[PDB]
Amino acid sequence: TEAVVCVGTACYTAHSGKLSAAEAQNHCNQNGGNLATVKSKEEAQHVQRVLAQLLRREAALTARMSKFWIGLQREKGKCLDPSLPLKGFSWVGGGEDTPYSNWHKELRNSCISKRCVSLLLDLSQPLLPSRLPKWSEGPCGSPGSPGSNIEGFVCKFSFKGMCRPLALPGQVTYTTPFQTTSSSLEAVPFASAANVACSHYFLCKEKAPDVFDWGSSGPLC
Amino acid sequence: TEAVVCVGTACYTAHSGKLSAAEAQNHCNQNGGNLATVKSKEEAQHVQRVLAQLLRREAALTARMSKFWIGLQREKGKCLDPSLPLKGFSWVGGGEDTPYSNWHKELRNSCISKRCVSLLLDLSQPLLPSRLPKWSEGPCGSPGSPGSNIEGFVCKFSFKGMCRPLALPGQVTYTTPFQTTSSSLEAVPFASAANVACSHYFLCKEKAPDVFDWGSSGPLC
Repeated sequence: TEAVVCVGTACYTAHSGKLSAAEAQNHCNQNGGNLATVKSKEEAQHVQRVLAQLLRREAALTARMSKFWIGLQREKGKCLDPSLPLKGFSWVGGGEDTPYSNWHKELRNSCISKRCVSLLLDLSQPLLPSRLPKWSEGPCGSPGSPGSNIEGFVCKFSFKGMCRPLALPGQVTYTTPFQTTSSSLEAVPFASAANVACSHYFLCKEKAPDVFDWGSSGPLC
Repeated sequence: TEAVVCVGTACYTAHSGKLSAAEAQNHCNQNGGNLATVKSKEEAQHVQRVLAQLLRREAALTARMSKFWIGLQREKGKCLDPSLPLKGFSWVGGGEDTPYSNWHKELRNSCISKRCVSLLLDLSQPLLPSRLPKWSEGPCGSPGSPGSNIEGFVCKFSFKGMCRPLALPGQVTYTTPFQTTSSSLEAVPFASAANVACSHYFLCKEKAPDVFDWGSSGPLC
């Protein structure tokens, strides 16, 4: 994908794909991550931003109602819990009590099946910071039956260290460790090669403990 | 440019360029428009969005402090007016009373020179919906002395009619009348050619009075 945003300790990527929720999770995991969480309105905005990039980058995404997996699920055996915002669902990597939600409609009051969540974009309407993607809950899909209106997925990757973007007159292009490559990253994950051209190549490395930088005396160019 | 957003009746484009404010205005005007206004927080968000696209599209934009003209100026002879948000400045195409502003620092209390305004991005920080571009006021530049830290400009184009995006399985790519071409436009200006590929070509035309559509029976593909 070319759709990537990195801010602070987190990177997010949006992919097109007709994968089941398990398969999409396996795609993010192979890369060092997980299906994205949406634990706050601010996180929902990051995810909206990467999806918006995907739509600009992939002209083939034209399906009116388009859903993208995120990492929120309710296990078979657990009933809806309408005492909290997540309704009894929990995030990949643990958590059932974050304060934000954006549920599309009434949720199925079932205790008997696994429920997964996707972000619904109606590609007939503008994609604005004011109206964040709605959450749609449903069956989790299976190999070669991904689910109705599934068009893709959003991954999240977290790191303990990141480099600030490489300063310079000329052009720079970072290539992250989750095998995305791109330009204009707001934070660059540790172990990320950069590719400059005033073409110098550098890695993001830990110098002193918890100090991460490019190791380049003389802002180049 | 590839940086374009169209929403409702308005399109915005962001350009890189070391133009004076007069030259930048002449560039937008040649194309049917003007330097962009920022009349509301919602408009500031559209402009931030097109600038963010420019930064993703143009790897050469690396100057730490980067300013982009908008269409707000105070004429020689007119003093600062600190009784309103725009401080005595007025928009291209008229207006001195809009409610929004985001001034960077204290403005020069001068009555004797023309003052122009640009949006300041500090390309060392993340570009987030929470912290919109600051407004920086200064001299308006001249041919081959554009002004310090001027890196580009933002244009706005307004239309009385727009088409909703062309519905479909396959890919679509609109080309606007201000000679930008692109995909994923949220509104498409009247007289805009679209270029499809399931490669069918259509124009955005007025059918009944104030009715605008692509004129294509049978959602193609």
